[PDB]
Amino acid sequence: GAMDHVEFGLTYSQLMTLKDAMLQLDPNAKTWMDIEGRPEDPVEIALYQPSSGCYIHFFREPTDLKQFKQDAKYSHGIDVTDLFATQPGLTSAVIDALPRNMVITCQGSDDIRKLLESQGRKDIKLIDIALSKTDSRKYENAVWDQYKDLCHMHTGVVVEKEEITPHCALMDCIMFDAAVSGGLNTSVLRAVLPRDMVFRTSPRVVL
RNA sequence: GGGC
RNA sequence: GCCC
Ligand SMILES: [Mn+2]
Ligand SMILES: [Zn+2]
Repeated sequence: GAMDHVEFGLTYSQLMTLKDAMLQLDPNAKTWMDIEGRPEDPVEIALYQPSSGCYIHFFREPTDLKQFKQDAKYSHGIDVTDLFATQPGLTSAVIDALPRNMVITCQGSDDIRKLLESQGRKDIKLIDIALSKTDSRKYENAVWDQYKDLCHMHTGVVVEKEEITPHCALMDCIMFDAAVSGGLNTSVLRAVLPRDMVFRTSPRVVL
């Protein structure tokens, strides 16, 4: 609305906690970013630094629910009911807190660039690895094998017709890095954001 | 050819 | 199916 004037989706307390958590990100380490959903209506966001194993991973409820269902069928297969408990404002807050002039690597930078441009972050530099589907997803199976427990959102059947493994923003980052590095390391990853920041947590009585 |  |  024209009479609605809200600066942040998050409280100062939570913005301060986000600021501190994001000190785990190295401003100069290789950093992957991927999203599921349209750049103007993202539903899953991931950033990944292989050098430390740190990742940022969170979700967002879509506005265009009709487009979402169509995108789910052909790409991400995310159940929309699973996106209810998400934190609003988190996409903007994370992006706003990214280091100035950060270099982010991605596969098909067009959508990532639009999202970042829409958040006023034209200072961020983007490296596009511009691989084929085949080359970019060489380690798809090995990544899912090792890290499936890190995302449970992709339960829908995704079609290409032929059925395919759903696209996860987090698994994508990890497998794209594996492709470029020419191998997948066995290593335990670390979530940068606290769980209660990403999802609504826990009532002992209804009403 | 990419992306969802 | 929609986007570049
Ligand atoms: Mn992508
Ligand atoms: Zn996922």
